[PDB]
Amino acid sequence: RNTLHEFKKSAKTTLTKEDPLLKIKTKKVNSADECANRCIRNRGFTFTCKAFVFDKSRKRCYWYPFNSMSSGVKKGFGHEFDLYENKDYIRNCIIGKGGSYKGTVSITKSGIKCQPWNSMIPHEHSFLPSSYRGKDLQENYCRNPRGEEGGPWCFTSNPEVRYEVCDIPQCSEVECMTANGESYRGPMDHTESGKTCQRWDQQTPHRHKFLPERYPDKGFDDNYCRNPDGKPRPWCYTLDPDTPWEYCAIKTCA
Repeated sequence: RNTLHEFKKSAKTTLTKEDPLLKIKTKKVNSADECANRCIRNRGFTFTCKAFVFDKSRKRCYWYPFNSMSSGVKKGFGHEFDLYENKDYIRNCIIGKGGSYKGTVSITKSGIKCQPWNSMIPHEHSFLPSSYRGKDLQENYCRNPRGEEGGPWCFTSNPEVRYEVCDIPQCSEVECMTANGESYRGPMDHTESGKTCQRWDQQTPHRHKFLPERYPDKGFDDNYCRNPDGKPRPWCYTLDPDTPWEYCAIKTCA
């Protein structure tokens, strides 16, 4: 299995609020991917895991309920640590239907302040968080708890408009490309047929010559679509063992 690709790596970094010790669940493991799975599946947690640090030497990983952007939390440094923040919480963009969007946009297309989900004012409604556990209906952030076609949306703070889609750019269009896209550096991580890009720093399921350390110019972070070798457009090794690689379909700057 695999979930490490769901995460945004920031090397030699770690996290800390400062609070009176505070519960920070920890456990020895073999790999970072092992931390990943536990994190996204939340098994044995009294809370939701947004990020986690892995200690490459001690081979321990620590699970956090917040991330580098959370309310008052300092970062740091550590030669032997790596921080892995879930992409669902930090991206400023959507893959397709936006079922997994957990960023912090709280404004509709037409620009209305969203109504908080813990509220029935102005609009009465069934989407209490209690019923949509793990869909993160917090504050008044746009969400898409049922994975429907409109993408993320929210109840509106205008009595007249009950709900409305939030205009969140698609990861394929936020940073746009140009020429053969050798300069593309945007955050798209899925291929044209919808397959999921394998992380450049990994050699599995596909072995490949592109070690990020040997290629400081190409932007081989995480699993983002890139074009190091001058194809007609950016591309990625996939997570399907049956397809070594595949083009990504990034929107051009028009």
